[PDB]
Amino acid sequence: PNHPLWYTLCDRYGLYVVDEANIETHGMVPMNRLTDDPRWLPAMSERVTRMVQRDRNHPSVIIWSLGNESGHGANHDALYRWIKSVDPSRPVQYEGGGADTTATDIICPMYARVDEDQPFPAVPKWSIKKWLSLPGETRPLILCEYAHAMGNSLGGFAKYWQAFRQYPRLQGGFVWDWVDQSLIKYDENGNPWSAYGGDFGDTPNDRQFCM
Amino acid sequence: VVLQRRDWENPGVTQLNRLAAHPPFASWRNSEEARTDRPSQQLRSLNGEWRFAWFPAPEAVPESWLECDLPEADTVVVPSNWQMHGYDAPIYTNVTYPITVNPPFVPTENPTGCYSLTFNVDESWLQEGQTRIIFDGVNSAFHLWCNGRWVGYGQDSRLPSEFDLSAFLRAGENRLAVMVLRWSDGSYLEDQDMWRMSGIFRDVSLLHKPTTQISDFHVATRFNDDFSRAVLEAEVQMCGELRDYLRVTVSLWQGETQVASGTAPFGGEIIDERGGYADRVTLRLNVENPKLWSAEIPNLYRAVVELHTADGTLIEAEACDVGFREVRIENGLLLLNGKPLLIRGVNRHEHHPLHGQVMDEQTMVQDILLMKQNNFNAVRCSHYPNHPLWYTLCDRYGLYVVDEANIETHGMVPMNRLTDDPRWLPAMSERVTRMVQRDRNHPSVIIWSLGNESGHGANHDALYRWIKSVDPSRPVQYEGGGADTTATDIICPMYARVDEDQPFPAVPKWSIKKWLSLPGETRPLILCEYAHAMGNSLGGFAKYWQAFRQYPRLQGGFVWDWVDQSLIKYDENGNPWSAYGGDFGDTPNDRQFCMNGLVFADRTPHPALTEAKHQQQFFQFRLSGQTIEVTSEYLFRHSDNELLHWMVALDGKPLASGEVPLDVAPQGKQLIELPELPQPESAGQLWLTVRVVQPNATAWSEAGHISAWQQWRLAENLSVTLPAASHAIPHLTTSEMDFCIELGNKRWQFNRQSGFLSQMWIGDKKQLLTPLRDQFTRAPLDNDIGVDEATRIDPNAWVERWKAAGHYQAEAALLQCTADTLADAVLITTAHAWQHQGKTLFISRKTYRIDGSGQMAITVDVEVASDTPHPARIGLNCQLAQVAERVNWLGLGPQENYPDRLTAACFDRWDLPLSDMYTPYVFPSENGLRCGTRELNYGPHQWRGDFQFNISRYSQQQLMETSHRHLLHAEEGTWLNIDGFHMGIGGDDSWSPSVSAEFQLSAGRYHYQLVWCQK
Amino acid sequence: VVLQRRDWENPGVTQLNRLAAHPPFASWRNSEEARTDRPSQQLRSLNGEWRFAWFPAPEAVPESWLECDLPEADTVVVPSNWQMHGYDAPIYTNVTYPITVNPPFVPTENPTGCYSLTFNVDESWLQEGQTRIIFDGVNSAFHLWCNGRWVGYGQDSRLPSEFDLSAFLRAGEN
Ligand SMILES: CC(C)S[C@@H]1O[C@H](CO)[C@H](O)[C@H](O)[C@H]1O
Ligand SMILES: CC(C)S[C@@H]1O[C@H](CO)[C@H](O)[C@H](O)[C@H]1O
Ligand SMILES: [Mg+2]
Ligand SMILES: [Mg+2]
Ligand SMILES: [Mg+2]
Ligand code: NA
Ligand code: NA
Ligand code: NA
Ligand code: NA
Repeated sequence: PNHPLWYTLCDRYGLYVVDEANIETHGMVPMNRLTDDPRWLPAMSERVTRMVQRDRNHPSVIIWSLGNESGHGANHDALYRWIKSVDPSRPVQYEGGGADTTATDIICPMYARVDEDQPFPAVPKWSIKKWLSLPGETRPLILCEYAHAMGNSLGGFAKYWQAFRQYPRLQGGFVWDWVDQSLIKYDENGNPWSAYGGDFGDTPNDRQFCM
Repeated sequence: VVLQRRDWENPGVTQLNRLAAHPPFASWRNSEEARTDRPSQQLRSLNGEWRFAWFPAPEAVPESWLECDLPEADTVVVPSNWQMHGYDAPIYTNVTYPITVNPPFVPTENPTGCYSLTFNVDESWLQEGQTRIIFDGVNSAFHLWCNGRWVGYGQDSRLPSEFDLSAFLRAGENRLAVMVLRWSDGSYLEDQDMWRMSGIFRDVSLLHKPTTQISDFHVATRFNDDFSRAVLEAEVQMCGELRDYLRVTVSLWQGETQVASGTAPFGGEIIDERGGYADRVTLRLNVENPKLWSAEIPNLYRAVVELHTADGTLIEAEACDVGFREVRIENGLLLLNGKPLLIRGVNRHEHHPLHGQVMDEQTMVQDILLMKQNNFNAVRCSHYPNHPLWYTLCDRYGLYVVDEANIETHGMVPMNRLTDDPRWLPAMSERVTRMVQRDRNHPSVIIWSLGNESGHGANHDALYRWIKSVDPSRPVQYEGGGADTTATDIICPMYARVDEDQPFPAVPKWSIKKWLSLPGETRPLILCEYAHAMGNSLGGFAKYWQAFRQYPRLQGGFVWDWVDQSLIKYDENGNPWSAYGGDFGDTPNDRQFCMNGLVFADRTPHPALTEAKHQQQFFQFRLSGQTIEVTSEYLFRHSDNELLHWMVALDGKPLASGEVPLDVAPQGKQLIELPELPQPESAGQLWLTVRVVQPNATAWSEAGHISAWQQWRLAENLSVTLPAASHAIPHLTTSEMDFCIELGNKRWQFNRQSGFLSQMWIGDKKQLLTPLRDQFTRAPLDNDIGVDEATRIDPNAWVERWKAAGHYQAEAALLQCTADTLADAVLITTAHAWQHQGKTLFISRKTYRIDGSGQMAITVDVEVASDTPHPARIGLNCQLAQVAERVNWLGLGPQENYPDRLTAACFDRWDLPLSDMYTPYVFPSENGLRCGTRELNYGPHQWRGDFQFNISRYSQQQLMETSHRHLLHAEEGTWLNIDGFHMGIGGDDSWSPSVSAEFQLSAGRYHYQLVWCQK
Repeated sequence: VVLQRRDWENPGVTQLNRLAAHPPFASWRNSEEARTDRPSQQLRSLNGEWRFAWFPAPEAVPESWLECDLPEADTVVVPSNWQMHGYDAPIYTNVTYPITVNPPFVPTENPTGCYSLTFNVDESWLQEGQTRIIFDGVNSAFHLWCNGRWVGYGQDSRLPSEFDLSAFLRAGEN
């Protein structure tokens, strides 16, 4: 969840908002190790519940998100239901565990391609055009992350928008992402330079991936 | 620190350093011991003699108690409830919380139980591996110290709390210190309608586990379409250092036969982007033609889970009983093994009259045996997880179980205040999740329940989905918030009626027949609670079973409830009496509302049990001329331990009997043709009776057990012969104050002032102590009373409608009293009015006809004002001087029966001791009635006609004025009540009028006739 | 006691004495102010110059800091990230946890940031009603004290933690 003023501005300037619970457990093995452990359900619920209690009156919030990259766990299903129950006015989405689980009203894959299947075991990233029409699938598809804007990038961006416009149930997505996460450091001359992972002696690091 | 935090007044702390929940462990170090479910050296009980001190609050606990035993502490048995030893009072309150409703705060005066144990610990336990202590039940919260150091803290009274003592114990002598608080924030979720007790009331034990251990295992059985093939899927999780040489073997056993086995190293399938569970493995075992588990045939297998090295060295083994069964709801039906269930269920609290809420194996077996012997096939763990042994016994004996999370917040306003509060979700989740983690492997558990009477809150929906997600094999049910909310797979109303809508706002109880077909509704309906068995009750129980049998989606319910929650107290003599709410100085209380059982606390049957047995029969019957059609309601088993006894009797006298073995397929039919039955010369009504008898003993029944019965009227020959013209003619002695009839040594005295038969004489012996008077009231039943109290009058209850109309203080006013000498008899015509405040309630018009044979033919005609509430009975009573040892009657019996609870009774000649004609309900009322009676014999007396009666040393007046059964005193002589008509007893609930229109005495005009004579 | 519980290593405890979450409040005592979303006298910002000291672990925090400003401490702007003032390094890591994966435990060397503020509360605030403190964002967990007395504890870095201070405050300096 964001600084409170953010929603006020989005209400006033006019932006659709996905409000995301502060739950990401990416580093776990497997990703859902905590989110499937019921002992961690309390800690997870307060992050989902207290968000809803804070932000539920803001018009700009149109979708609730259960968090990010925490696989799919039973805890997600319980909290999915909790939100649907407490606030019917907004869809609930969550990408973890393969982007189309029972914890999401929206097929929300990250970096799934327009035409090309990436058929990973357990958690495939189907081509977005194919994904929609998989046996028994009815839901809308909006990419929670796509078009990784890392350095010289957005190659093939037009291909997404041709798909979005042609396919009713392809309803767009959220580019990743808005702003480079670089910090200001200073050299011997006192000149500011853009710094990334590893420039603060931080290690292990993931270098320029913050940009 | 411990005093500073107050973890017992914080719903965000429910545990500190508590280990994970898991299914039953024993950490066997020998496979064969595991396979056979024999004792484990690694599971030590700490039950027995413990040290115990009591304090008014935790602040009054001396700091010394942690390191040194207190000399003032008495030695007591554990497990126990400390109220049962007398340290403070047990509180019975139904809905209203036993404490002040101020969450999360409990009283400052918080009764504290300071348990301590000095115990020996083997060195081999501490040199390697892990040693945990398991508290199966601590009510309601506790802190734990081992040798002076703090271990942890735990809540939820009805689930095992487990802590690791590995770093805490030393070899030789150790001391445990358990500080148990009576009230915690956990108490807010523990508001079940039962005795509020506390203490270490379930087993304490020590479990030793290797450092490399089985930490968890889940067993699943899926099937093909016809249940001829199964796949047993066992997921095993481990704790300890992962090694490549580590293996898990799951083997499945039917008796001594190994039916299947598989072995794999650790490392599950890829789950997501990060891989899989390295610390887990799943084993799949193919099973052909599995023997299916059901309550009808509890076929069980044994799974053994071996944690071992690849070179064959066993590290540890765990195990469990496995029932092959599929539970699913499809097309609106609850199916077990593809077959629609009919739940013959009961709610069962964990209650002992002596030991309180401590449970023992013997009591558990006794209940099971009784339930099964009375055609019960299912049980609801109202309203909390049970003693772990209970599920094992339901697995083995065959009972369908509803496992209920320990969550009840009945006293909140509104009921869902907490369960809709997201701050109470964590505490609620622990009670649901730890139940499922502990009990998920038991075949007998077929339905998960989210708790009881806590309205419907968002937390219920979240936990509903959680179970559906974690265990798809069982339906989830929850009654709260209207019985059909999004939190329940089953429409599970409590005390919803068969035909009658109760359209309460927001939470209506629709007639179960209407409920099913409400626009858009598709789910099955199984009453989570019905037929409230409070005192003289189960009126209209047959009406439920007629509906269950007729409507497919009506799949039964759970009677409320199994066992009276009375407690044993002792008088000045030292004699024991059954005690209820308020008998311990507890207040506010809800008196006898704790007593709703089909059996007494000692497990003595109530008359109602036999009604439940009859309606829950597994064989139905049709008579068509000479042919008996037997239909089995069994889903799986053939009638392979069943033979049909039949019996034709004429007014009690046997004429022909016989046996035919029953050979009915599940759900099938068998036609049985009766041999040409001999014609009887004499007058009367022929009655066919059939009984189903199990010739052979079972695990749950002795040989000769009667499982079902039914009766029909066959031919009736009406008496056309005139009784022989008697010689003697009785004489009328007309007096100023009396009419007297004389025949030999016999005399009848009719008082001309009152208008009643004041005395009868046989020679010099008087027959009556009180004259023969009309009666229109009864000692009010619990159903007549309801939640009506003197402190707050409910004017709608039967007892109050009656009281207000004057039924109980209505005085008889003579209107007519004449005598006439007939050709061969004397005729006494009388007329009475029962009045109150100028209102004529009832008019009784009578003729007494005494002829030469010495027979008094009483003809009674009663008018009942239409605007007076319908009376409890239209009858006669008197006190007989005689006291005989035997009561003998031709009518319904042997047991107590009322108009709306008489289907289980059979018409026949019955002979019982006078005591048996009285039912000892702990709260006294009308009792002992027998209906459809044509002849009653008591000592010299015989009464004939078509009437109902009870007979005892207890008057209606004494019964209605006496609060407890032990305060009752035999009066001089014998009180007799003979009713032409008697109002139903109801019982659909016990807090509103529940007697159906057809069983109310509403006709306005009523006629009956008696014949009185000496034999 | 705080040292002895270690609430930052227990997923069972995520808050102590924290008030219920709710939509944004200002507690206007005048309707027109509320209609126009103008500032509220009842909602004060405590942003600005706070006193700050850095410790390698919570164990390294002197008990004296509860009642006295530590002389070693610097004066810093709040809100801030103490990494941005240079007290320790920020860490950029994508997937791999910045700390050893051993739930629920964290490293014994746990960079502790000791923030303090001397501020004045008005008379009228304490005579009637309720005075709560709102921390809109604290990363990753914190214990609060007011005037030496312990108030509570909170987790979740991205949601406001609110605590009641009605009992804890005095008029003038706190
Ligand atoms: C490297 C992938 C396996 S994870 C990948 O890293 C990205 C780097 O910007 C983003 O954080 C994405 O959300 C994440 O899925
Ligand atoms: C009096 C009703 C409003 S509550 C009623 O009390 C009963 C008494 O045994 C049972 O506890 C029922 O479960 C409960 O619904
Ligand atoms: Mg608590
Ligand atoms: Mg209740
Ligand atoms: Mg914590
Ligand atoms: Na589109
Ligand atoms: Na990045
Ligand atoms: Na049925
Ligand atoms: Na009760």
